[PDB]
Amino acid sequence: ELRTNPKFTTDPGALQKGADFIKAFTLGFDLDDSIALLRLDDLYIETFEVKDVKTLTGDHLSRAIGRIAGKDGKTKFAIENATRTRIVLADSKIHILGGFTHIRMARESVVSLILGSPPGKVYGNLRTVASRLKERY
RNA sequence: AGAAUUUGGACAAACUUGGUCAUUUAGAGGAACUAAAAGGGUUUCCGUAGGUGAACCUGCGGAA
Repeated sequence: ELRTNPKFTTDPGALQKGADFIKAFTLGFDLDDSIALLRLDDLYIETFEVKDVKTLTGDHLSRAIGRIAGKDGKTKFAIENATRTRIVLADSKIHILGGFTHIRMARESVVSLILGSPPGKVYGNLRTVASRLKERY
């Protein structure tokens, strides 16, 4: 429970930022990863399910979670580093933390992994988006 | 019962020898044909068995 103290609280948004902090820890993000929300003002969490992308069931759903994660989490590790985001893959529930354009690119990468795009095309696209994001022009 | 041994009649192994058939092979010539080679189950927890400072790790079964 969080409550605004009018005699002490001064920022009108503090309640929402504190609540958005608390949810990030709830969703599964590490604490130091959750502190970025309080510290920064342009970090957004993107949340969605595998079923939203495609109605997969049984082993088809399990393979989809595998394709997103990859062996030893390599594919998930690559997506977070290329897009400069933080991803929590809780079964079929995905939570992506980062900047707007950043999580927009991570979302496309995850969806392509769900829908079955070839691994090479995803990895190659991860190379390009990694560089293109950091460039001034 | 077998005889040693003898006369004569057939069966007949094996050997020498002149032929005639079939099969291999030796050199030496004659002549014909062909060939020839540089460059896809991660994260946080729960239960259990084992190890284990039951800290922690591994196997299995569950939840987000």
